[PDB]
Amino acid sequence: QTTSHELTIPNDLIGCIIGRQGAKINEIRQMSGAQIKIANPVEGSTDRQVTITGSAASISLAQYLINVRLSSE
DNA sequence: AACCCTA
Ligand SMILES: Nc1ccnc(=O)[nH]1
Repeated sequence: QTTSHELTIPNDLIGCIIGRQGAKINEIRQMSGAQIKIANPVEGSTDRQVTITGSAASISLAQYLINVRLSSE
């Protein structure tokens, strides 16, 4: 199985997901095995597009890990 | 109050 899930995260919350030097998001990539793409900043947008791609288990785990981070902030 | 990776 290989599909993509799309979400949108406000600009002020994406730093918590990424972490300093991208350490947090890199960890989420490594643990989940999912391909994760956070869009470049868009000056006329309040949020960032995030795409999670991979197996059903990988996408689910990536989403779980993202929610853990969001639930702190 | 807001970490900037991968690609
Ligand atoms: N208020 C919100 C917090 C986290 N994620 C959202 O999409 N919205």
